[PDB]
Amino acid sequence: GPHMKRYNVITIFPEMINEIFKYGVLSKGIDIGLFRVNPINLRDYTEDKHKTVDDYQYGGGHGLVMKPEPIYKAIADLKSKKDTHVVFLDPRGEQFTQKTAERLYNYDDITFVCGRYEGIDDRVRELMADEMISIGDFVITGGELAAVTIIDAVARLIPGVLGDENSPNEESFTTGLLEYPHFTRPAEFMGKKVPEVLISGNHEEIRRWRLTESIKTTLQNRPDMILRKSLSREEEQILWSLTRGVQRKYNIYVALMHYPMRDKEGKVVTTSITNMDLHDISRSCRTFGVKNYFVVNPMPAQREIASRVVRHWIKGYGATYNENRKEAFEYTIITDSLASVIKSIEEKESGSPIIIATTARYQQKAISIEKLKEIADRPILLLFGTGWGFVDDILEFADYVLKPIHGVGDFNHLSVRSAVAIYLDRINRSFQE
Amino acid sequence: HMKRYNVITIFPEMINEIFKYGVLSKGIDIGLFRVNPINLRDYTEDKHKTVDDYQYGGGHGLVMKPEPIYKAIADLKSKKDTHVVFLDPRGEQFTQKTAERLYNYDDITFVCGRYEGIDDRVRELMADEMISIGDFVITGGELAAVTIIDAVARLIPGVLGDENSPNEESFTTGLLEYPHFTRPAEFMGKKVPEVLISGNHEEIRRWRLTESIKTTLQNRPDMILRKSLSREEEQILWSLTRYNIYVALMHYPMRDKEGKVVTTSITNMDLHDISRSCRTFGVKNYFVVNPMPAQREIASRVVRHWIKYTIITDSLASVIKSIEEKESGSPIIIATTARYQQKAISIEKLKEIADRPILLLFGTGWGFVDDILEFADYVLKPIHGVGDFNHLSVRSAVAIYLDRINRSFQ
Ligand SMILES: C[S@@+](CC[C@H](N)C(=O)[O-])C[C@H]1O[C@@H](n2cnc3c(N)ncnc32)[C@H](O)[C@@H]1O
Ligand SMILES: C[S@@+](CC[C@H](N)C(=O)[O-])C[C@H]1O[C@@H](n2cnc3c(N)ncnc32)[C@H](O)[C@@H]1O
Ligand SMILES: C[S@@+](CC[C@H](N)C(=O)[O-])C[C@H]1O[C@@H](n2cnc3c(N)ncnc32)[C@H](O)[C@@H]1O
Ligand SMILES: C[S@@+](CC[C@H](N)C(=O)[O-])C[C@H]1O[C@@H](n2cnc3c(N)ncnc32)[C@H](O)[C@@H]1O
Ligand SMILES: [Cl-]
Ligand SMILES: [Cl-]
Ligand SMILES: [Cl-]
Ligand SMILES: [Cl-]
Ligand SMILES: [Mg+2]
Ligand SMILES: [Mg+2]
Repeated sequence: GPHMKRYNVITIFPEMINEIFKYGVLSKGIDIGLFRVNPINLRDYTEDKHKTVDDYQYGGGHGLVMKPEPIYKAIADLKSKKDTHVVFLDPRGEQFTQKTAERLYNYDDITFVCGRYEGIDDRVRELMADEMISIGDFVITGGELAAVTIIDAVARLIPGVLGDENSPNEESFTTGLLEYPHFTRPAEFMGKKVPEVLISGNHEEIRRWRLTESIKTTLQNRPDMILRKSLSREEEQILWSLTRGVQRKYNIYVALMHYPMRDKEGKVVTTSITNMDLHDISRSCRTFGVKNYFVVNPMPAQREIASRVVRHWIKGYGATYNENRKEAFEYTIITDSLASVIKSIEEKESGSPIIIATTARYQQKAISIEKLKEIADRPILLLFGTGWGFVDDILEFADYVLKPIHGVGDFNHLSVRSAVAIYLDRINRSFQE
Repeated sequence: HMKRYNVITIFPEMINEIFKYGVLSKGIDIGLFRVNPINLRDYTEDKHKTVDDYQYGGGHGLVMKPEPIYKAIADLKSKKDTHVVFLDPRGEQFTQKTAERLYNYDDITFVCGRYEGIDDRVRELMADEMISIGDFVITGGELAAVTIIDAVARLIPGVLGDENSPNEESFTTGLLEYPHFTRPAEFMGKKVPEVLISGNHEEIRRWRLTESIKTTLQNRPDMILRKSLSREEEQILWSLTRYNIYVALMHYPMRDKEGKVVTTSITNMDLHDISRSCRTFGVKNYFVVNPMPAQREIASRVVRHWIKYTIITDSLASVIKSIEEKESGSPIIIATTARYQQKAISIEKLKEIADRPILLLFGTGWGFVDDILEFADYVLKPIHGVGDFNHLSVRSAVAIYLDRINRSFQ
């Protein structure tokens, strides 16, 4: 809103707060009137010779807890002068992050309540707190350092508090990423040279180098942040180049077969390749780290059609038209037979896959996906069918058959594309667990 | 052996002033530990005591120079073994586990940056590790250093007394702590829990453990999942923790590749494929939502032809009124997207808050514009697999989320 930002800090150590804000860029912001820090001496709101703000807690022992009355009066006094937003600093509160700093920025007046000893009588917290905030997943002796750290993080977002020396718009966490490294003179320090692109490169080379190192530092140190970052197309392509070739504990392959399938009467048939099975299943397989998606069809003309599609997205204009479809088709292989799939996997893994077929129908001795990680020290090949599904010969050749996907009731006639997506999600969630 | 914490900073007196207050200052006075601020400007050559300079690669951002920090750390190491921590957002997120690990050192040196940060060559040459105080940015490392020192020094035996014991605390236990109260017994009509006034020790212990588990479950459920619970703790949790679905496929307002708002055309297979997934998983109705009359006519012709439950309609508002008529109550509106949104929720969180019919919204094109995501009551966490690629078709996302919802009730 329209008022200068003001941060009131209720504390038994008000001069600790004053002293902290004499230093650094924030003290300059205070000096020229961009915000204000207002320490409130909690002992002022007492009426005994000891200026008592704490007492022995209920429940036994001699642990000390801050009393409700002084804190209540201190907050009531502020509210009597101005509207304020009341934050109790407490390990039980929201873990403070950059998103918290950006949210708290919108208030014009915030009051931070600092406890000491065991904590604060929870009645005045329930009565007066607008929220609780924790500075982190650890414990400190008092809220004072939590308060000034939050004030620092919030006040440095006030326009004009910072300037050229360090901008708040491109920074770790603010961007959803960890920042790239920084360097200054000299060009070489104890044999360690500043990256040459930063010395003699053009603007675009520098930007690309910085973006790459940021994504790399984030992937390596805080992969959890990658999952929460909405990556641009450029950032995604950098990420893929960094994860390419990383081996996981599990090597899963998917094959979509078109022979031998059943017709409506159970006779053996060869099916045509459905264009969307190429698109949809290649993207599911890539999402779940499948090592290769095999498209198996014994008819030369079907393979030629499918290979042309893949080439359009890998080497033709599709590669520019939709980069993530290219990325997914990079792992798709058009081939003629299950024997070819097995020999290809044997070449890639130096071991024969365990072959697992799929069906909507009941099969004796069918397994659940939990069995898969039991045996995932070897390559796993999941077989999916087309038409009316696999003939019985394939279900018997396979090493295992997965239990069918069911929901509620009898109807479970999913597209093969939906069945692939479900089984891969189940496998991924099982292995994480 | 007394613990020593050296802080390399351009503001040495800030460090000295901070440690005059509170229980930590008494611990310093009797020799339980010691904080030694190091003036980084003492390790400069010029008249201006220069510790920073403009960075390579453009602009006017200031970066801490490598040489002063190098000389400051080398000077310390020439006199005693020390463990060197660079304070940096890119480091290990500081937690109670971190504090307990750092406690084992007898001498730690904290390096505080200012402005854009520290020349990374001296970090590579001299850091033993990097530590971040949290997932946020502050103007300098000084407050991060003193906050870490506070957290570590208070685990030194004798620093704390009976005022507050460090053995049973939030995070140290893997849980959040129970509430605390002191005199008076009643404050503005609020009575202290009577068990704490007139209960026996076992009753007080049970109440505290239950409120702690209750608080942890409600505020930090992630902490519950990480904790190896006692048999008693797991029984308490159990006692604390002891649905019609609709699906709409929307074609406005969606992003195109450039992020502009568009209406998409119907994709024929979205009609058959998503129908079969909804029918498999007991969805009450599948709504196909498109504001263009010609697209609605196409969808109706595809459905009549495809067969030789699914409702073609014009707007989200029409879907909502339709469900309100069927269920005699408004649904909770849940949007889906591959992009993580703040406060997005899991399928497991959805099951716990679903006391009304649920409408799941699925997009087309390049997905929902942000305005839809903000209007929805909740947005689901994105589907992820290996974590570097999650561009699924809408048909596959429907299948996955419905299977997850089905399995959460099994
Ligand atoms: C030793 S703490 C008491 C913590 C409490 N016994 C617990 O375990 O949850 C004393 C005061 O320091 C502050 N404090 C300690 N850790 C904090 C954190 N992580 N976030 C915010 N404030 C904290 C609080 O204001 C608290 O009242
Ligand atoms: C259109 S379905 C044919 C359904 C046939 N009744 C069958 O054997 O599953 C084509 C392929 O999708 C997969 N599929 C479809 N529904 C499935 C389900 N409910 N459980 C497991 N796989 C399924 C199977 O791979 C099947 O070969
Ligand atoms: C404004 S920060 C520079 C941050 C850097 N530009 C970035 O975005 O990652 C200046 C100094 O404050 C300290 N600092 C800022 N945030 C920190 C954090 N989360 N953890 C530890 N130190 C931090 C660091 O010592 C840093 O060198
Ligand atoms: C083809 S996607 C649109 C583009 C998509 N937002 C992307 O970046 O990949 C069509 C719809 O499928 C759903 N969807 C696709 N991938 C998803 C994912 N990974 N997580 C959640 N929903 C997803 C969303 O409802 C989305 O609106
Ligand atoms: Cl004071
Ligand atoms: Cl074959
Ligand atoms: Cl100073
Ligand atoms: Cl989920
Ligand atoms: Mg920056
Ligand atoms: Mg405690």
